[PDB]
Order: sequence, then structure tokens, then C-alpha cells
Amino acid sequence: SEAQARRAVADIFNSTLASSAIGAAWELGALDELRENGKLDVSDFAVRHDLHEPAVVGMFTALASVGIVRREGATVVVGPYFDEANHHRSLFHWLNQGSGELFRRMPQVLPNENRTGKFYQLDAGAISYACREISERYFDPAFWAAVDGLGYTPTTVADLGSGSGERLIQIARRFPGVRGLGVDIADGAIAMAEKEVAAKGFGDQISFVRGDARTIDQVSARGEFAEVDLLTCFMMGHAFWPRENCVQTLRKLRAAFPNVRRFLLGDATRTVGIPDRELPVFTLGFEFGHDMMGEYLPTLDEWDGVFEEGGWRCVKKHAIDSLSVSVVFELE
Amino acid sequence: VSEAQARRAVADIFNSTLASSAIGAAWELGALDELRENGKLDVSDFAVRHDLHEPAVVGMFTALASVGIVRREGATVVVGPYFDEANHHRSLFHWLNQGSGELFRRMPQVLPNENRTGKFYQLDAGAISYACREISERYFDPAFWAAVDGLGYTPTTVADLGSGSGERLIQIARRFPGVRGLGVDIADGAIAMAEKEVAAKGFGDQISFVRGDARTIDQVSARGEFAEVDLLTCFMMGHAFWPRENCVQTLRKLRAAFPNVRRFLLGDATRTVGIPDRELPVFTLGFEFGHDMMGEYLPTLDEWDGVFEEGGWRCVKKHAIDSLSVSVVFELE
Ligand SMILES: Nc1ncnc2c1ncn2[C@@H]1O[C@H](CSCC[C@H](N)C(=O)O)[C@@H](O)[C@H]1O
Ligand SMILES: Nc1ncnc2c1ncn2[C@@H]1O[C@H](CSCC[C@H](N)C(=O)O)[C@@H](O)[C@H]1O
Ligand SMILES: CO[C@H](c1ccccc1)[C@@H](O)C(=O)O
Ligand SMILES: CO[C@H](c1ccccc1)[C@@H](O)C(=O)O
Ligand SMILES: O=C(O)[C@H](O)Cc1ccccc1
Ligand SMILES: O=C(O)[C@H](O)Cc1ccccc1
Ligand SMILES: [Ca+2]
Ligand SMILES: [Ca+2]
Ligand SMILES: [Ca+2]
Ligand SMILES: [Ca+2]
Ligand SMILES: [Ca+2]
Ligand SMILES: [Ca+2]
Ligand SMILES: [Ca+2]
Ligand SMILES: [Ca+2]
Ligand SMILES: [Ca+2]
Ligand SMILES: [Ca+2]
Ligand SMILES: [Ca+2]
Ligand SMILES: [Ca+2]
Ligand SMILES: [Ca+2]
Ligand SMILES: [Fe+3]
Ligand SMILES: [Fe+3]
Repeated sequence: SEAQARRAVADIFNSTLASSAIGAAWELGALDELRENGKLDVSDFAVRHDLHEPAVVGMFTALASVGIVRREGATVVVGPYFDEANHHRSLFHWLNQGSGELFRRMPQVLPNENRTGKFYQLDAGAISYACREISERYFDPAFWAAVDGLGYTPTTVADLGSGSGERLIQIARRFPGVRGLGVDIADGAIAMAEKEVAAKGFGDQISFVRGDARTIDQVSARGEFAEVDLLTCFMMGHAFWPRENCVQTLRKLRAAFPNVRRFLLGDATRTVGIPDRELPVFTLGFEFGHDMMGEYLPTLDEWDGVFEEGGWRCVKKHAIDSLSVSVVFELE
Repeated sequence: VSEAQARRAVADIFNSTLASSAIGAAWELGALDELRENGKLDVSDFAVRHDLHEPAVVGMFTALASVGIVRREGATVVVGPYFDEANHHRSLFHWLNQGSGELFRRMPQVLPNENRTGKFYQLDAGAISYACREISERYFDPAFWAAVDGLGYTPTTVADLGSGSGERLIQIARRFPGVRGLGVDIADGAIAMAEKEVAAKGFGDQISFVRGDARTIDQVSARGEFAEVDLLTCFMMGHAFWPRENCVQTLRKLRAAFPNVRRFLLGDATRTVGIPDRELPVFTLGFEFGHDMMGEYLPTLDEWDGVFEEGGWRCVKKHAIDSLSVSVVFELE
């Protein structure tokens, strides 16, 4: 019926604003205040954060329009979808603040004749902001379980796609005296990581080399790769694909880190068979986004079927809770 | 709610985001019109006919299907339960996403007072103008033509404030042959697009344009071309006259600059009041929230009703619009 359609299309429209507002409300500290108190005063919030109050009210209204919060007079209170939306806030942030410009330019990204050079734009800083919580909230538990199951004590750990350096710092805290080596293709991430590690007191223990993990055989790192006995690779593995490339990169890693015992590999994957109206959070954005960008994304089964050919054996596998289909593999 | 209902609602909000952006893109790329014709289409065929990247096309339609706009059936896409409603409002999705999406995306940077100076947000002007073209025809035409049909006289020269594409002047010239048209628009861009289009349609004799700011019309030196005007029109920009004190003066100045205008047809969307948060209809939230983000005044319907007399005008008829939020056409004289 018409009334139902009217309401469903309106919710579609409003969900757009609520979606953008989830990431924004995280970044600006509102979701944390509402989690800690169950409520807040909108004027007081606007004043304590020095925000444009009409826009703040707009922000909470968007959230309220689809049931994440409820507005009661001067006040905003948690609504029925608050816990679920707050749980997944970093994915909304990734979708909007990080990737929004990609999805927005859909009419300009889809034509074949535009798809050369730098045909889309991501907000790298925003993506990094979101990936920090995505790594801790969804991957940390399986990561540390894999670490707890190593069967040895690492002495030098190399992290591929090292980013901010956080993972290497956490391993260094777990295992006093371990040395770390982070490889990242982006000179900007090398510089940020170097700064963080120095600031946190791990400058003499953790180093960084700029390098492409897909051509790890070309990376010059003072002969340190041969000392590495734990290898880690989180949220970037899909970059090794398509399959023939992935097989060669896996062999190359096997030869460049010949004293690696365990290789812990964590990523999100492309799903198969999920009915359109049942797609869970993230899955559609991650896949559609990689398809817009022209980047390969393997399924779980494709990973499972590549290891042996690539020179590794999967000895344990961990399911991630609610990040589309995501896994951590323990390879040796 | 159970945890499962919450899971579903939040996944829906997430997927809505992609569907929303896809409605606009599907319009712009020709998909929604192909589906209207036949009720179905072949995804690969579409992709090949439009030379588009097929995996991305497949995601576009999957996003649409994710919330019930379309339904995917093997290789085909078929219209879904919300197709007609979404298609009806497609220009509003485009406006929200392809036009205004960068505004909303930058919420965390736009809200802090310290950032709100200079150029602190970015709209896609060309996308907005593409959507506004259809918004104008789809939402404002019935009431605009209703007002035109009760003028009680035959205009001889019409001036349109915020003329844009020139399309309203051209439509008036097709209904009133040998009416003359004058458009006033602040953008050099709009002026040149409109001149071109007028020429192309064979009207460059009847219709002319002048760059000018309708907020300060006394500073536009249009040559008592303004004195021959007996019909004044202004659609989709009136809220630029506000705040109230500026609105009063702008109104008086238009009255003076167009002393021979009989009727002044003023159409715009307005800020609503009192709508419950879970009942907000399409457009309302994005129009209002966006203007509050840009720091741009938006009056309510009551504010407009209370300003005309001070501004030198009498409101003789008002038309409600279906429903672009709360929109109206006022007939002033
Ligand atoms: N082919 C490649 N080789 C090395 N680093 C890469 C790469 N592809 C992407 N990266 C880096 O991988 C990072 C992905 S962000 C995820 C970071 C980190 N592994 C974590 O769990 O938090 C970015 O710094 C990017 O620069
Ligand atoms: N203060 C002002 N003076 C003159 N033109 C203005 C203006 N503020 C906005 N505009 C113009 O008004 C147009 C808004 S789009 C509306 C176009 C037209 N009235 C229609 O119904 O389709 C743009 O071309 C913009 O350049
Ligand atoms: C930058 O990290 C992001 C991510 C998020 C979840 C899982 C995997 C990767 C994503 O932009 C990517 O690298 O594909
Ligand atoms: C540019 O057109 C847009 C519009 C849409 C509906 C009604 C009025 C105006 C709007 O973004 C504007 O305020 O100028
Ligand atoms: O094939 C798989 O499932 C995984 O890649 C790893 C695995 C295989 C066998 C037993 C445990 C784990
Ligand atoms: O005050 C109002 O409602 C309108 O501005 C115009 C109107 C007034 C009186 C009779 C009809 C129309
Ligand atoms: Ca309170
Ligand atoms: Ca509610
Ligand atoms: Ca675009
Ligand atoms: Ca779900
Ligand atoms: Ca398997
Ligand atoms: Ca077909
Ligand atoms: Ca359906
Ligand atoms: Ca299918
Ligand atoms: Ca931002
Ligand atoms: Ca800007
Ligand atoms: Ca823009
Ligand atoms: Ca001027
Ligand atoms: Ca409605
Ligand atoms: Fe990726
Ligand atoms: Fe406006």
C-alpha cells in the first residue's frame, strides 16, 4: 500500500542522515556520553563541545528519526537501537566519513571511460580513525586468542600493513624485549608510526620500513626479516588477490621470513548467498565499495583453497563476531 | 525490542545509506527510466549498453534491493514494492547525496564553532542544479500553473528571480506567445546556460537575462526593463531573503523596482514545526538539518505569512504543495 511505501521511502531518506550522524556523534563524543549516562542535555553538550547548536539538534534529530536516540524536551535519551548502533559506530563512520565520497560519486565512478588514474577519493585520515576501533572491537579477541595459542615465545615480530604501529606496540607490551618491524607501503603511515612508537617509549625496540607486501622480496630491511619468528597481517590481506598474485605473494612471504613459525592473518571476506533484504551491517558497503574501486575481495573459501599452493598450512581458524564474514587464520 | 530486531534495524540503516545514494545514481545513469518502461531489466545488458563497470552495477542494484526498491531475479532486476515511491522522489535522493552529500559527510568538522568561517563546507553545484531542475517541475509545477491560471490577466512581461536554467521563462513563453521574459540570476553560470538554452529553443528574441542579486534588486541596473514587468515570479530561493529584517527590506525593494507588477508568485519550501521524529517525511530532515549546518536561515510558513504586509505586499491566495516537506506558493499583490 501507498502509506507503507511512503513511510519506507521516508525512512530510507532519513537513514541516510542518521547514518552519517552515527559516525559524527562518535567522533564528537556524544555516543560515549549517552552510553555512560543514558542521556544528555543538548544545549549543555553544544556548549561543552563548542558546537553550533542548531546543527547539533539536527544531528540528534537524525538519530532519533530512525530510533537510535529519543528527544525529550531539552534532553536526548538512548533509544531502542542505541546499543546496536553504538556497537557498530565505526562501521558507520567508515561508510560515511571514510568512504562517503566514493559512494556519493557513483554516477562518475561506474562509467568505464572514467576508470583510469585516480577515479575515486577516500578520506584516509577518516578511514584510519575508523580502522583503529574496527581493529580493536572486532579483531582483538581472535588476535589475542591466536597469540595465546602460538606455542612459543616470539623474539622478532613483523607486521604487514603496520599502519599506526598500534599492533606492534601491543605485542611489545605483551612480550617485553620482543623486537618489532612494521612494513607499510605508505610513507605517511611510516612517519606516524615512528612518531607514536617514539612517544610511547618503544623507539629502540620497534622499527618501520616502507615496502609493498605484495613484492616483499624487494623490501630492504637490514637483513632483519630473517630474524622474524612471528608474522602478522591484519585488515589488508585482500590486497594480495587475485588468486595467482596471492599464491606468489604467499610464496614470497614464506621465502623472505624463513624463520617464521606462525603467520596470523586477519581480514574481512566477500560473503556468498546472503538474501538482499537480509544483508547484515557492513557487508554491502565493503563489497560494493571494493567493486566500485575495482579491487578484488576473496571469499573465505578462496582463502582456504590458496594456502597450500602458497606454501602455508592453516592450523586454526577463528570466526569474528558480526563484521560481515571476517576470520583470523593461524598459518604455519 | 529484542536484540534481533535491533540488529535488523541497524543493518537497514546502514544499507539505506547505500540504497539512498543509489537512487540518485540510478536516476542519473538511466536505470530508473528503463525499469519504468518495462518493469524489469537485464543487469549485464544494462551495463554493456551504458559502458559501465558491471560488478559496480551489480552492487548498485543490490543496494536498491537491500531495502525493497528493486528485486533481483537471476540476471534480471525487477521493480520492487517501493519502486514507484522511490522513483517519484528520486530527485530528492539525488539532492541529498550527489548534491549535498559532502555537507553531511563532514558533520564532525562542520559542527565545531571554531571551523565555521570562510568556506567551511562544500556543495556540488552542478549536481544540485541537476536535481533542482526536476524538483522544480515535479513538486512546484501543479501549484505554479494553478496560480498562473488564476492571474485574472494576461501577462505581457514576466520577470523570474533566481531564473537558473531559464526553464520557467520558456514554459511561460510557450503558454503566452509573444510574452517577454526577463531572468535575474546572481550566477554567471546560470545566465550563460539559460541564454544558450533560450537560443536553442528559438526564444532569444523574447527572453533575456541579467546578472543580479534579488536580495538587493535596487543595485541591479536593469534599465526600466523592470518597469514593463507585470508578472513577477520567484521559486525555490525565497528563503535567501531572510532573516526577517532583511526579508522586509528586500520585499519593499522588489515592490519599488517592479512598480507595474500585478501578481508576484512566490514558491518555496519552509521549515516545519512539531513533526514527531519518527514521522518525518521525505526531504524535511535534510532540508532543515542542511540549512542549520550551513548556518542558512529557513523560515516557517507562519514567518512568511507575518512578513508580507510590512514588506509592502498583500497575500491573496496560498497553495499547499504535495509534499515536499511543507512547501507553498503564495500569490501576492
Ligand atoms: N600492499 C601493501 N603493503 C604494505 N602495506 C599496505 C599495503 N596495502 C595497504 N597497506 C597498508 O595497510 C594499512 C591498512 S590499515 C589496517 C592497519 C593495521 N594492519 C591494523 O590492523 O590496524 C595502511 O597503513 C596501508 O598503508
Ligand atoms: N540572491 C539571489 N539573487 C539572484 N539569484 C539567486 C539568488 N540566490 C540564489 N539565486 C539563484 O537562484 C537559483 C536557485 S535554483 C532555482 C531555479 C528556478 N527558480 C527554478 O525553479 O528551477 C540559482 O540559479 C541561483 O543562482
Ligand atoms: C583500511 O581498512 C579497511 C578495512 C575494514 C575492515 C576490514 C578490512 C579492511 C578497508 O578500507 C580496506 O582496507 O579494505
Ligand atoms: C538549490 O535548490 C535547493 C532547493 C530544494 C528544494 C526547495 C528549495 C530549494 C536547495 O538546496 C536550496 O536551498 O537552494
Ligand atoms: O581450510 C580452512 O578452514 C582454514 O583456512 C584453516 C584450517 C584448516 C583446517 C583445520 C583448521 C583450520
Ligand atoms: O497569511 C497567509 O495565509 C498567506 O500569506 C496568504 C493569504 C492570506 C489570507 C488569505 C489567503 C492567502
Ligand atoms: Ca540531562
Ligand atoms: Ca523511538
Ligand atoms: Ca556525482
Ligand atoms: Ca542482521
Ligand atoms: Ca572450507
Ligand atoms: Ca529482462
Ligand atoms: Ca523485496
Ligand atoms: Ca541474484
Ligand atoms: Ca570528516
Ligand atoms: Ca570546505
Ligand atoms: Ca562536493
Ligand atoms: Ca546586484
Ligand atoms: Ca511519510
Ligand atoms: Fe580494501
Ligand atoms: Fe537554501
